[PDB]
Amino acid sequence: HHHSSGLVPRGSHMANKAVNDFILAMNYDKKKLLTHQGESIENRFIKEGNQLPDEFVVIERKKRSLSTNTSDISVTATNDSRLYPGALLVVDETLLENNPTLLAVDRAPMTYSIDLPGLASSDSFLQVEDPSNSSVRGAVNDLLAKWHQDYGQVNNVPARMQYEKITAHSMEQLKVKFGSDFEKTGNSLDIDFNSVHSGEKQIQIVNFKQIYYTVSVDAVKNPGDVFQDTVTVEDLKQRGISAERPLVYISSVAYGRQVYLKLETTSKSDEVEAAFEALIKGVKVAPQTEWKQILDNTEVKAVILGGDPSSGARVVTGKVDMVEDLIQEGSRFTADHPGLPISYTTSFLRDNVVATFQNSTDYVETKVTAYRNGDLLLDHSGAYVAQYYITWNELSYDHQGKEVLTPKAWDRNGQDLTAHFTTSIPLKGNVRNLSVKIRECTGLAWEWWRTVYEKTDLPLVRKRTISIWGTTLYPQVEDKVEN
Ligand SMILES: OC[C@H]1O[C@H](O)[C@@H](O)[C@@H](O)[C@@H]1O
Ligand SMILES: OC[C@H]1O[C@H](O)[C@@H](O)[C@@H](O)[C@@H]1O
Repeated sequence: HHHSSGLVPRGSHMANKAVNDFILAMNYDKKKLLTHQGESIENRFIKEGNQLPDEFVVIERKKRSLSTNTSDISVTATNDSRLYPGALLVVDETLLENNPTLLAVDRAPMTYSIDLPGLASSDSFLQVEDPSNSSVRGAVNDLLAKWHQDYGQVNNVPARMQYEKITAHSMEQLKVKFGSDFEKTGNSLDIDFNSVHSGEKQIQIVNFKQIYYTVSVDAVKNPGDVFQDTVTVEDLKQRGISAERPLVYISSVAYGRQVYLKLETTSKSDEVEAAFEALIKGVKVAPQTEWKQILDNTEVKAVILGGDPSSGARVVTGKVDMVEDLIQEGSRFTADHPGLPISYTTSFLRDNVVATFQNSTDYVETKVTAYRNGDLLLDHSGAYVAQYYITWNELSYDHQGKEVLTPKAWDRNGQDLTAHFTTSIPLKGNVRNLSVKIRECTGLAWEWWRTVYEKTDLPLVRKRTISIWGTTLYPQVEDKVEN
């Protein structure tokens, strides 16, 4: 097969065979090529207390790490010309970053299969003579319009739903969860991370993928097979291809609609998970209780990557009312609109093993505990002098995370008071060891003062009215709580 000149003729099968041998000969570490380790910052943390309007919150810190390992690459962009089934990609830092470098060299014909419901055998294959985003998308769209006319109109299809959620802490941890390129849509979601670590909010992120169809490509027998005879080893080298920087092809793409949902509540109820969940499922088993209180304190921002004209709606549907709306909009697929790429997978060209990526990060999980403010009300309408001795500790946290309890005492402590006297003592959630003592002067020489109330560590509640009344010999007291 050798040519007299000793050259390898561009465009000959010998050219393509050298390419095939070039790739087959590459040795590399799949593990090390596709691995990212974030930052190992696993120090020790400080305990802290934060007073805010209607409550006191203690912020505890715990040590967690998030690790992911998947062959599935989620798509953010809406019109990426690099992301078509069969596309050749380079394995780079840029592939890990979901911003890949495409290898646009002369492509050989390729055959694809779509897995659309109600579609037979031979009608599920598409032949694409010169694979590119345009030509492959053009091929499926043709088929879709056909399918649309003898199924998707008639039959409710519907779509394949995949739900996935997490509690937002860092952008970095959101990246390991949803993809290296999540920052774009995370930044559109307005995720107030500040107020998460500062106790003021709890945020969760949920991803809804609705899959209309998937198109994919059979394993390739020879690495050579994807190139025209015009492509040569020199060309691959000119474009930086080597063992150190080998290549994958995308072996399937999932098309449909996908939404990202930010559920942001003010309620530190650290029992938000269920109230968010029931809102997702839309089960509505008596929304006028505890779950209702927190769902009424939920802001919602959503980024939608629909089956519609390719662009992302960034809408802030505001209230949780318009969440069922979203899970419903792309529910059925009729083939009136081909959805867009929602996720894709890649396989090494050398040998077809699917490339799985490995991401990790350490992040700070912040637990939040809320102690609500209350008021202590006092009512004195007895025919006697009384004195109160009201006492407590206000709790705070010093750098070093130790418990600081500084003692306090009501100002009018010890004063004689007579009827009718009423006051109202605001007690913030950081108060501990409440003591209330009330004595009354009976006028008896032998029992000058009688204590009519004496409690310690009086539980802080939203509302406590201690009323006293009656006479010097028959005082009456009521300890009324309201929560
Ligand atoms: O505590 C002072 C007390 O003095 C008398 O009892 C009345 O003038 C009351 O209304 C007042 O509350
Ligand atoms: O010595 C205690 C004395 O304090 C005040 O002067 C009055 O309230 C008296 O009635 C009370 O008994």
